[PDB]
Amino acid sequence: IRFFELNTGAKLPCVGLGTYAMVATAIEQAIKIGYRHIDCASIYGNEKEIGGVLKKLIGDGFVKREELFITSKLWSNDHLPEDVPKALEKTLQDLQIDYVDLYLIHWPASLKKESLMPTPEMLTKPDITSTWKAMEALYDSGKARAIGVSNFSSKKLTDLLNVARVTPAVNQVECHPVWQQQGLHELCKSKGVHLSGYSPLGSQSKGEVRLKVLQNPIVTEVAEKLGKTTAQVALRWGLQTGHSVLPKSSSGARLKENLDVFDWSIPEDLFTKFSNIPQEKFCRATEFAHETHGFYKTIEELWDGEI
Ligand SMILES: NC(=O)c1ccc[n+]([C@@H]2O[C@H](COP(=O)([O-])OP(=O)(O)OC[C@H]3O[C@@H](n4cnc5c(N)ncnc54)[C@H](OP(=O)(O)O)[C@@H]3O)[C@@H](O)[C@H]2O)c1
Repeated sequence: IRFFELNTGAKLPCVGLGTYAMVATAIEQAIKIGYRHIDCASIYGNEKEIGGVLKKLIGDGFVKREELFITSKLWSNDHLPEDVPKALEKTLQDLQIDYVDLYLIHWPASLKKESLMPTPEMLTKPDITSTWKAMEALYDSGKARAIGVSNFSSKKLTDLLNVARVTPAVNQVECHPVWQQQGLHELCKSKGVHLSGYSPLGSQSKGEVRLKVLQNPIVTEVAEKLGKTTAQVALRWGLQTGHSVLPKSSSGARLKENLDVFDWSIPEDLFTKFSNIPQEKFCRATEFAHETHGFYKTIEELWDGEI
């Protein structure tokens, strides 16, 4: 009851640690508190720090490698087939592990090799078939025990599924009460792809965007009625909707709080109330589209209208 089974047979722990903007001390505290699933990415710039933490905790016998589920992601400048395996090798060196449990294509949009941050002149025409074939080679050599995608629309996931030899195990997408992804859940379920919810508390976007989740009136009502925090309700909502959740916190207290989502539930009469929450996507990926210089000319193209 505390995992989702992937199409490879692997067990993905229901709650993963979000590591964007996290420092080593908080990652170590999270594992001590009980996190086993760790959501990483090369672009977060902290994989080396994370590797130091994993090396220490595994070395001390706190956890065995097999108790952890480590995800990383292929950044958009590394989409070309020659670069894919080099990117994972760097990630494995930094994380001080021999394999990741899950490796994801971070975005369906590609960038020139020389670039790191997405800018219009750096956008390139993607070739997800070729990138996926390279991902499949990493799966075949056990460097990534499962392979998947992130930020793929229903259409882009369908298009990949139509060419893939190895079915993507996971599609990691923004998902929270303000962006519920009902249609994509249906598609993923029907194809045996696990949907994993990023930014489950409403994201780290500036201007307190996350308050649209953490202080939504329905979320707040349900929290009051159940005697739980709004973060707890948002996370439990996600689990009950059938996706994993990847909450990030730099606070030990909040890390602990965010794991207390198993021993209680949201009753159906309250769960149904979430259907009336206004819907908005917070991670809009404007940086991966451009009218003149982009492959995707608009974000509506990038998301195939799922925005
Ligand atoms: N694949 C992708 O393109 C993609 C995109 C976005 C995110 N992700 C992944 O998803 C993870 C989570 O998303 P996210 O980092 O955007 O943020 P999030 O998990 O939605 O929310 C984090 C924010 O909420 C605060 N918070 C955490 N627990 C709280 C609690 N119990 N009560 C009140 N506030 C709380 C955090 O602040 P404090 O740290 O100050 O507590 C932080 O500002 C990321 O770290 C990353 O691993 C992936």
